[PDB]
Amino acid sequence: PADRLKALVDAAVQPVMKANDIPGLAVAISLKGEPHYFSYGLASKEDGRRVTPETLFEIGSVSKTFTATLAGYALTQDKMRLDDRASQHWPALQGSRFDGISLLDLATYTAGGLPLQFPDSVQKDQAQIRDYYRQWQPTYAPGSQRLYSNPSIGLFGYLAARSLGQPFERLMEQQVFPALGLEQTHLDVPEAALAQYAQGYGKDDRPLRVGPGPLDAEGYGVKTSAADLLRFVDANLHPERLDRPWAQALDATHRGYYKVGDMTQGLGWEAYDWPISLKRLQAGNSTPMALQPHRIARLPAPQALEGQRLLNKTGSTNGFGAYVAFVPGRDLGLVILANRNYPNAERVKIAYAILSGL
Ligand SMILES: *[B@@]1([O])OC2=C(C([O])=O)[C]=[C][C]=C2[C][C]1[N]C(=O)[C]1[C][C][C][C][C]1
Repeated sequence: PADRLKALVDAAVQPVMKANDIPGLAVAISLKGEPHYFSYGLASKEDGRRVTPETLFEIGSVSKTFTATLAGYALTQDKMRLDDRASQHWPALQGSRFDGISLLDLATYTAGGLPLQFPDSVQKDQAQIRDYYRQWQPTYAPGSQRLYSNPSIGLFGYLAARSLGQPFERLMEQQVFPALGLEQTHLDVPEAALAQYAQGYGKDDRPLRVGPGPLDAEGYGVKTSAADLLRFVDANLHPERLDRPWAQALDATHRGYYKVGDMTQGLGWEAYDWPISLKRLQAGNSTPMALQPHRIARLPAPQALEGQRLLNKTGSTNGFGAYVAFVPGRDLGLVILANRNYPNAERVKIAYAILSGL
């Protein structure tokens, strides 16, 4: 059995790796509560380090699901509410347009046209981050247009930490990751763990690791391994396995709020009906969904993302490419971590091939 699944994953991953020149890749699969890991290639082409289920990858915007779990905790402890105006949790923003923007709009990228990235002139400094939001003028009315945005959900995470009374980075290290049982998950990789930190590769195989930037922790900062990230996936498949406060914090992120095409937007997670064709799942994770605006169709009420559904999230840095997906009704979870930023369509292709069947 374990040899037949290894042959499936190997048939799913190996062609895509060679086709995209991916130096190293790690797959972690959860089925019926049983873990399975599959390692391919090299974490470092220079020093010949091989990929293992403990290899640390940059998961990029998959971090947004962790940020959402943090926000989920604040909501369950009644320190904030999704319809709260943004400037309520940051007095410096009072008098700016964020007096009429809800946290939900920020969490779900519908504030009114916040861009993908902070301007290059905005540095990792609170005052510059403050000034940026203070002078920002909307392109659209709130809650009408989705524009994938790090400033948007980054502010969402930053305000969640404020409502809790501590910085975002500290709350993650000392509460979230320990509460989720994650010891191989970091925002700032300890010096003792750097040996497990895979090298990233891009155009011309120039080495690429992520550097500092405004609200980087909230938007795309997590580094973890396939095994540790699968622990997180399992925690999403079985929130009851955690203490009550953190079970409710994960269930909070399993709530859909509006649709765009086949994709239902939750907190961090993006959901699809299952089964669904590969082309449609690829279309939902394609570049236009990240760089271009889209009108939304709001659901009459929060829709639980449970049952025959596929929750997922992509993640890309300059040198890494991750994809996470799980299916509640099937009790199946999947993690694909790679040290090259290769097309999301290819990430979904690997995941879809594996999911095909059982
Ligand atoms: B994030 O990784 O999500 C993302 C994706 C995706 O979902 O796969 C695709 C294109 C852009 C983004 C934005 C996020 N990534 C970053 O902001 C990244 C930019 C380069 C430097 C490190 C952070």
